[PDB]
Amino acid sequence: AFDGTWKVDRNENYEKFMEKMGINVVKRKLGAHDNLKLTITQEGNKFTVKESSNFRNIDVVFELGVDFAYSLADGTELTGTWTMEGNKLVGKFKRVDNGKELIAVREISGNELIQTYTYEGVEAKRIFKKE
Repeated sequence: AFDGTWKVDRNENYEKFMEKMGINVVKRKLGAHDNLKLTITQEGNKFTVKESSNFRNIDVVFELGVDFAYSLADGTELTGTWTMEGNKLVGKFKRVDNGKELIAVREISGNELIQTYTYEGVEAKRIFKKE
């Protein structure tokens, strides 16, 4: 049950991961303070994620297993899929610039939604709290 609003609580190795991605210092710095919140709606295999931050306010729509295009809030463009792996949502992306692969994972640990990002042997964790 991914359903509902998840507000960021704590971050793990996040600026290091942003540094890895080639992201600008002030943009990393503000990205560390982003006040991110996800309001997730499942409508079958069609997922809508209202993504809300200090940078932006976006509705992300995606259907499980079908490639979509996503832009980071920094403008990094990515293309890829989210599949469900039992209890997880596993995103497999690739930048449109370099074509380097980005791996995302979404788990609900009780009342925690844990988001893990992996790029170039660098892993970052962002922990959200159920509102």
